[PDB]
Amino acid sequence: SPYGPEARAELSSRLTTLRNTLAPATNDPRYLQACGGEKLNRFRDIQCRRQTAVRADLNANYIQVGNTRTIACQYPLQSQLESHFRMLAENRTPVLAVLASSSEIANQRFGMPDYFRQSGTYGSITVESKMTQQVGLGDGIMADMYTLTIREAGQKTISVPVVHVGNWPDQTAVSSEVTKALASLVDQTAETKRNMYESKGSSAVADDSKLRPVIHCRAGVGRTAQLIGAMCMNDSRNSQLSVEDMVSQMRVQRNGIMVQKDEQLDVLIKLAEGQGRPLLNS
Ligand code: VO4
Repeated sequence: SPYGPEARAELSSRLTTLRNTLAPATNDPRYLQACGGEKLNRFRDIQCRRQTAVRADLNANYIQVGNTRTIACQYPLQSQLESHFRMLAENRTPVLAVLASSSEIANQRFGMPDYFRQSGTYGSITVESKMTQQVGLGDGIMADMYTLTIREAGQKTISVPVVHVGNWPDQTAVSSEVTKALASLVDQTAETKRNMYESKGSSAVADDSKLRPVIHCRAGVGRTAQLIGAMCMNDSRNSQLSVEDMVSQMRVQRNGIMVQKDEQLDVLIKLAEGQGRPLLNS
């Protein structure tokens, strides 16, 4: 079987060789380095590929797999918040999907600010949050939805819709069913906001560095990548993209940890198998 153990075995030696090869070296020129003392990375070993970096002071990357464009990033640190909101607005973010649980956010030791469920002022910017709906995606997983209104004097006000999956534990894989259900909710939400921009004649709709969904969990490599992988798979234009290319592209464009657990990989393999999609190149 193309999805047999032998094949999944081949898939692993490949991705594994790639993970070892991309592990950051001290002052690695392939990765963005923090400066002036301020901390850049949340996890010293989960770094940000310099070439595809969105901003110099955020750990966050522009990702494209096949034809799917997104921005995967780390849960911002308290200090990175003003820039993080700038990246949101100028990207004219169609949808912010946050995959970090409320209990991780609630744990004050983890240093994960509640930037999206509460109003605030971050430097020049002013944010306002408004909860809208709650969608059940299956297996007891819920997604709460907000709208963030970002304002900064002299800039045009931007609204961003957020889909927060509040109960997906770090280091785990939600099921293929919950997974595709979430990929859909994210696309639909993005497609509705993009259309609002389109019906308005914004230039951002023409620019391919803008209007990309932003997605992050805590580290931005596991839960964030399981979702990126599924969004790629429901884009019809991504036909014949193997699981090997998909994963290789996420790793070369952010870091080697992309698709952190082997079970998150497994869900990606199940969705593929169900599409008759290929695992291995050649
Ligand atoms: O915060 V996450 O990258 O799933 O492990």
